[PDB]
Amino acid sequence: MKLITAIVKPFTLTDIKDALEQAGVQGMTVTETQGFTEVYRAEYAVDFVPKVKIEVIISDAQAEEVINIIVETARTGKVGDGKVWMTNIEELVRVRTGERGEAAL
Amino acid sequence: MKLITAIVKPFTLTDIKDALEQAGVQGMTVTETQGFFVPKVKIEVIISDAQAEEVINIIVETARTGKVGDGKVWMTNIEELVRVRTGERGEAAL
Amino acid sequence: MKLITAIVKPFTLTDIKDALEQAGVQGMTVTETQGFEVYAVDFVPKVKIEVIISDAQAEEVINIIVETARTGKVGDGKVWMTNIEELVRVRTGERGEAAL
Amino acid sequence: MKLITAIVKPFTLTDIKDALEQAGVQGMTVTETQGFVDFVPKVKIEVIISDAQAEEVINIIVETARTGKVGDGKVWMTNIEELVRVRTGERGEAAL
Amino acid sequence: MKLITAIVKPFTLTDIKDALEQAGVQGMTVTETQGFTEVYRAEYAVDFVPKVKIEVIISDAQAEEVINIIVETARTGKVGDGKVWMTNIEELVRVRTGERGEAAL
Amino acid sequence: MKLITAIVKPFTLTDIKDALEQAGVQGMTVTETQGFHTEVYREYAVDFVPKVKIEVIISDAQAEEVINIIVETARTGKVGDGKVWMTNIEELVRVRTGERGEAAL
Ligand SMILES: Nc1ncnc2c1ncn2[C@@H]1O[C@H](COP(=O)(O)OP(=O)(O)O)[C@@H](O)[C@H]1O
Ligand SMILES: Nc1ncnc2c1ncn2[C@@H]1O[C@H](COP(=O)(O)O)[C@@H](O)[C@H]1O
Ligand SMILES: *P(=O)(O)OC[C@H]1O[C@@H](n2cnc3c(N)ncnc32)[C@@H](O)[C@@H]1O
Ligand SMILES: *P(=O)(O)OC[C@H]1O[C@@H](n2cnc3c(N)ncnc32)[C@@H](O)[C@@H]1O
Ligand SMILES: *P(=O)(O)OC[C@H]1O[C@@H](n2cnc3c(N)ncnc32)[C@@H](O)[C@@H]1O
Repeated sequence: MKLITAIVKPFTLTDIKDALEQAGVQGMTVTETQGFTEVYRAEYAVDFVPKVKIEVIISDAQAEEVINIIVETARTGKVGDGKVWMTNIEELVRVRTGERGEAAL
Repeated sequence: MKLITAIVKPFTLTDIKDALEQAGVQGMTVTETQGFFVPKVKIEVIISDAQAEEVINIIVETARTGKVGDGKVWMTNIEELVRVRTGERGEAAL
Repeated sequence: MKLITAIVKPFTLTDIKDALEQAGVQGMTVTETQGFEVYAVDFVPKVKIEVIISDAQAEEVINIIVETARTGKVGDGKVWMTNIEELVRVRTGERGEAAL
Repeated sequence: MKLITAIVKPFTLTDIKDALEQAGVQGMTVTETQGFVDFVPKVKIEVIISDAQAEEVINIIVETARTGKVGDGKVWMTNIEELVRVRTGERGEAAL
Repeated sequence: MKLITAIVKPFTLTDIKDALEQAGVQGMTVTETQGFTEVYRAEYAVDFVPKVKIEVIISDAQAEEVINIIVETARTGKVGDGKVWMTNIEELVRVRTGERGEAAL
Repeated sequence: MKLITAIVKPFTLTDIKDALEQAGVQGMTVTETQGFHTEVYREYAVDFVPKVKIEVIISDAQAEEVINIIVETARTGKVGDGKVWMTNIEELVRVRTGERGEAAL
């Protein structure tokens, strides 16, 4: 099992969700986040850029496809398009049923 | 060391916190999120290898309503852990 | 490739950003989060900072964040490392070190 | 027209919404807020209502948000001098 | 002096900001908010509709024009388009200078 | 009764709260909000500036004092220091007791 995490521009969220759903990939968690001076006495960084974090739990066999869908859909060519990364999931449980591993995907 | 992450219904949060505290599990970070809007909370716990499966079972059994939307719980390996205040590492940082 | 995640007090944020930037490390993500009546009342505002980093720089980045986020008082938080199995730059599709 | 604003404990939100719905009042907006390095989460509820119904709406929110302990919050009324429904361009009472 | 408040769909936000700018109106505030069941131990509304609250401080002379710009720019013709309202401002202060009234706009 | 609303830089919040407390003014609600290049994606503003909205319900007799405390504390002299404004409160109720008006302050 893999976790795919993507930090992307907020206005791409709808397009990413639709592209995954047409690939049969449903299930996604979205969190608002920020990437990147003024003195007030300390120093404060003043300008933030809004992003969304998209998290998809996925089978090993579909991990690469999900990455490519998000990359291709989130891309605008301009700078700040963001990053996608993969981490390993060692255990997975569906709360409702208690199914584990593949059965929980 | 393991990271336990759960996406659960917001109204289960206090019950999960209480269930974990009686198991001696202290630290917990809580982030508002949403999924497929439906508001959820992400709960994250850093736990020893020996207690990690117990923590998963506590969260699963306490977050369960039997209805759709109950969420998922997963485990990620932690390769290094440092407690900021002391600089202790590994098991000593837990 | 490594992900460094830290839960720290909100007022350390600029000091951490500057200290990372000083070490040539850019690109951090910041998320508001929190730690800890019948019908929990109090919450403690925290920030989660995440930094994608090469294996060669991972320990240095951990050390910068730990030293920069420390107050000596309870609640200072924790810093941890997870392994990244694939990194992609959205703009180019580049992987690995070319995506840093 | 009146704006009714209330700062209330988050777990009373659905009960207030249902009590207002039974009174025929629809269209509330809900914003996370916090009040008084340690905050207590509250929700701000805002309702736009006719002059004739405004005091009833205050009573519903007060009675449904009350727990009898500290933190129950406050409810207040602001005068609305003009109101427009975006979809139709209706104004005043027709926008309610 | 007036406060104009509007609850509108989030994708109209840039169009509204642009139309206000074209009219020489700047200084809007934007707040994420929600419009509108599961029982647990009791009742809980299950889902929400994302909205944005927009607030603009405006002279009396320009208040109707600003209302009309926001209404025409936020409109889609679909349900959920929101509402725009005006409240009276009894004192306005610019923090930097302490200037009141028209000097604070 | 009056409502004092202030849009100020987030790093001034603690100093404003302490200044209001040492003046005997208790009770405040704080909301995260944003003020305002342009990116096209098919038009989207991207650079947001974080602010906090502070709201204080106050008696008529202390309204001016509260405005001046917030203004003087939130001021840094730089641009973006924000604005403070006053609106009239026609009715006020303390939820816990049902006290009204002055008794609810
Ligand atoms: N594959 C996934 N990846 C990331 N998050 C997920 C995934 N599946 C579910 N979630 C999270 O868990 C919550 C509950 O999911 P689930 O119960 O499967 O949703 P539904 O009620 O639509 O069946 C979702 O709101 C989502 O945030
Ligand atoms: N004077 C005030 N101005 C603004 N908000 C207030 C005021 N008094 C109370 N509140 C809000 O109501 C919440 C509950 O306060 P209380 O009911 O007085 O314990 C606070 O945390 C604030 O969010
Ligand atoms: P477009 O289809 O007009 O917008 C779709 C979604 O994009 C988000 N979003 C709106 N406005 C911004 C801005 N200024 N910056 C980042 N993301 C934005 C959602 O709010 C909107 O529904
Ligand atoms: P119960 O004691 O009422 O739950 C308390 C907590 O539940 C969360 N929550 C409240 N209301 C909702 C709704 N409508 N939807 C999802 N989660 C909810 C917290 O807000 C509250 O503190
Ligand atoms: P200072 O006393 O270091 O911080 C006080 C509070 O100000 C907020 N804040 C922290 N960091 C920022 C930045 N970069 N920009 C705006 N506001 C900031 C709180 O987070 C902090 O506790």
